[PDB]
Amino acid sequence: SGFRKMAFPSGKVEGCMVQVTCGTTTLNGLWLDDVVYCPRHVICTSEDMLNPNYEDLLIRKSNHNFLVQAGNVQLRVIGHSMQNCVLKLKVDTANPKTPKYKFVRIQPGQTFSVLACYNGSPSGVYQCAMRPNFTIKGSFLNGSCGSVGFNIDYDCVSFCYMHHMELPTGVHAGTDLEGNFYGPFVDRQTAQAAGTDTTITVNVLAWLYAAVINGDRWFLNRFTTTLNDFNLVAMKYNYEPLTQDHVDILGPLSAQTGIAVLDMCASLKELLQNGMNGRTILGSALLEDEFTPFDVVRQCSGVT
Amino acid sequence: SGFRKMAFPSGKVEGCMVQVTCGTTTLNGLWLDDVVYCPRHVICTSEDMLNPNYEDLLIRKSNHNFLVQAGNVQLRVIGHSMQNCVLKLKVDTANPKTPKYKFVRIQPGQTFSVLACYNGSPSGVYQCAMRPNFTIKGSFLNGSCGSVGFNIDYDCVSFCYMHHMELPTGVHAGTDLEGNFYGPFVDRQTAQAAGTDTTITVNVLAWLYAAVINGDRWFLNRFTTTLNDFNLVAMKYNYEPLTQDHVDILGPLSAQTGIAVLDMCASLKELLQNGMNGRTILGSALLEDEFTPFDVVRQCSGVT
Ligand SMILES: O=C(Cc1cccc(Cl)c1)Nc1cccnc1
Ligand SMILES: O=C(Cc1cccc(Cl)c1)Nc1cccnc1
Repeated sequence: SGFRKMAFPSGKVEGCMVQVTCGTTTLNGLWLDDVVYCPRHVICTSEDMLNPNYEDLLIRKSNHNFLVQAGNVQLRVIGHSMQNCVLKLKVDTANPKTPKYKFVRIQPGQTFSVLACYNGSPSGVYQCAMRPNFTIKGSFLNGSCGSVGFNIDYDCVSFCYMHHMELPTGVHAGTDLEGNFYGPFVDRQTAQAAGTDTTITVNVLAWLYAAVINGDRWFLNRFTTTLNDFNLVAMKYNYEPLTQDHVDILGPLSAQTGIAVLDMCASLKELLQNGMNGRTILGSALLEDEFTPFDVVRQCSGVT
Repeated sequence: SGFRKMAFPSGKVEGCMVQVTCGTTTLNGLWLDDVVYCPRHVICTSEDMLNPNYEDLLIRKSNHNFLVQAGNVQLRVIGHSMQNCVLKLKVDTANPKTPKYKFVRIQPGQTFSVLACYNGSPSGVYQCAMRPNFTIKGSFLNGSCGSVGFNIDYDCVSFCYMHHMELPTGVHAGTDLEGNFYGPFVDRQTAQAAGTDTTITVNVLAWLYAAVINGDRWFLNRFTTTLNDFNLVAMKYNYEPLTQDHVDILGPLSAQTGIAVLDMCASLKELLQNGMNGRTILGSALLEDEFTPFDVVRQCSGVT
């Protein structure tokens, strides 16, 4: 009973957070095995951020310039390299708390948990989605740049995001753990605008199935639609087009509820056209799009 | 930048979760020092839940009937006692991962994080509030009954909730860690209804201050009000009456934004009377009441 925006338990990731300082810049790092990963802008002063030449700025840096502290104990840096927009600092000690892990590059629409940190210390955990414009709507302040996003499959942590930047509009940009930015963003103090933040249709449908499973059924209509008809309405409302791959992934939710995917599409089409009329679904007055179909199954089945 | 429903990092609590089984009933327990705390209904069969006499059912139970497993290793039970609606199982081993902790009984309107668990294993973490009717709107399934709610002050975990029950309406009830239910609920399979779930006014005001700090300012009006005038409108909209104690706690947010508390009350009064007109505040189409003034300060300042 009930449906919440739920994050993964963060303990396995808390055990990896470290503080990285270079000169007067401090941010967070992720310590896995004998490597600490952190945004490469740790080498920059605020002046350097205007137009940084990272390869050039890195020539002035040695292993001993990167101060890495895990808890209140200093780690010895024995190597450093730049991979895209991240630095990899080789330390002389493997993190004893390194969980089983993978580095994954997620697609827009995928959700993940963020462990927001400051000075290598966790402040909180929340659930995010990679937006269709490749920004995330997080909660980050100056100093949060070490922070990572991740998913867990039983005991394996798949790290998918490292936070680098806030856009002038207050939305967030970052990279995967190979240092490649999501979207077209660059790690420079230059104005960068985000594209259309469309609604993740397959996730809204998943959340309407979660609503039916939890008893919120008022929005179920007497209609059906087709993918093409639904998509004409999705386009008009800045929703992502729905494909047969999305219909396929919704199959288990359709099976569990007995509501055909296209019938749920027709109920969504009526909600878009009629609005909520002051009503709520799962305590929300808007259509929630940051639960994937897998998230709904996981939460509704009690996966640990 | 950004404002999210954020939970506390859960690692310190994950280190305390255990599985407790008695007969054919399995739920979660909280292992702190050499004591495991769990709902007393672990001793009941589904038939026993209709009208349980817990003292009588406990006479048929010995230490060896309580099976406690931490990870995949069994703990030896050397004592057991009932305190209100919880059992305290004394084990022969202190939990090596016991954090600094306190047991606190929270007031309605207070928020906390929940680490939802099944079979002593964490499934996820989310943020809750103790509702004014002493229910919580969680996300819990059968088997989640060990699960706890907590707050953290730097390194000390204050446990405030243990989950026991879902009401026929799908809202949740539980106890503090001394086993006293919040509200009038009893641990029995008998229909129990909840009272009015009013809106936590001081938390909505805190969230409107978070919205102004994060750039969402459209709702700021040219008016002010008084506590008595505001409360006439709060009563009409099923909002909790605002007191001078609530105004006092909002002082830091008023100081940080330069918006007098009563002016923010007048902006809230207009939102109640006019509605949102299809607009959003912090990505919500309703007024959010599960952030306390302390939560807003903590999140907006990056407390770790
Ligand atoms: O955005 C930055 C610093 C920065 C400036 C320019 C480029 C880069 Cl890569 C980083 N810090 C921050 C503040 C608030 C929330 N998230 C991040
Ligand atoms: O409510 C119960 C079992 C129960 C029945 C009657 C009394 C008591 Cl104390 C417990 N389990 C559950 C299921 C879904 C969500 N939260 C809890």
